[PDB]
Amino acid sequence: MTEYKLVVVGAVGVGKSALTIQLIQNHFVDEYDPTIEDSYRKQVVIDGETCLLDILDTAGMRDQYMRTGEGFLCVFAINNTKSFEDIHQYREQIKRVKDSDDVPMVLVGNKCDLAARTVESRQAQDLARSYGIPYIETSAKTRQGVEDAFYTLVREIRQH
Ligand SMILES: Nc1nc2c(ncn2[C@@H]2O[C@H](COP(=O)(O)OP(=O)(O)NP(=O)(O)O)[C@@H](O)[C@H]2O)c(=O)[nH]1
Ligand SMILES: [Ca+2]
Ligand SMILES: [Mg+2]
Ligand SMILES: [Mg+2]
Ligand SMILES: [Mg+2]
Repeated sequence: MTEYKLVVVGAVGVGKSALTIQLIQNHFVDEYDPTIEDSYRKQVVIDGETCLLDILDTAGMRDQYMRTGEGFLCVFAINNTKSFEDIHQYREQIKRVKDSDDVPMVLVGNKCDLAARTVESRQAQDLARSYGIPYIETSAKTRQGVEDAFYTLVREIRQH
């Protein structure tokens, strides 16, 4: 069937792994185990299309793995201002590995269940707008926005 290769990138501890594991395995990872490079594959129906999702969960080396990616979830945490500022460097890395200024991407503000917010929605909306991509908030803990974020990325890949 149709295969979509997604890559999740972003600063250490923003919740890349928890998001991917919530989507794929339907539980929340409470502990912190730094990732080297993990991949997940799951058959899912997205907008009536049966497809194979391959998701590369990267470390916050990353270059070669990222090269095959068709779309990128650029994740920061809403209680981590520095992770948000880092998004610029992640986007540049993506532009380099894909050798393109037109790569499917979705900006993700994770940990939206937490209250120590230092990145306001409008600030992230603005960044996403500058890149010409959607901004979506998520919580790997409550599941809020998780399916939306990943499926939106699939929908962005289909637009390119
Ligand atoms: N409350 C809350 N905690 C979260 C959320 N997502 C991740 N966390 C917590 O934040 C920590 C780091 O998450 P993790 O998924 O390991 O982050 P990472 O971005 O994959 N880290 P790395 O870059 O090292 O691989 C964990 O303790 C996890 O439970 C979220 O949406 N809400
Ligand atoms: Ca758990
Ligand atoms: Mg991880
Ligand atoms: Mg290059
Ligand atoms: Mg502020």
